[PDB]
Amino acid sequence: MENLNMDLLYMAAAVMMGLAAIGDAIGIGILGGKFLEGAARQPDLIPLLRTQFFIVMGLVNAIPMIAVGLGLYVMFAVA
Repeated sequence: MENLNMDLLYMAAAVMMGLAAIGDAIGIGILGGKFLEGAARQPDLIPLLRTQFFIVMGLVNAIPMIAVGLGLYVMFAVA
């Protein structure tokens, strides 16, 4: 089992990664929300905090998506 067991082990890894990654990717995600009130200090940063946020939104989902994304592609590549 060169492509039967490895998958398992990997899973533990990838899976693990997704967690951590999610964490960070979240740190920002939640930040975007914790920024609203923050930027609230300046009414000249309403369309900004939002703009920067939105991006952070996708990028945040790009951290894991790209993380597990690659991992998968690889797995399906050699398995």
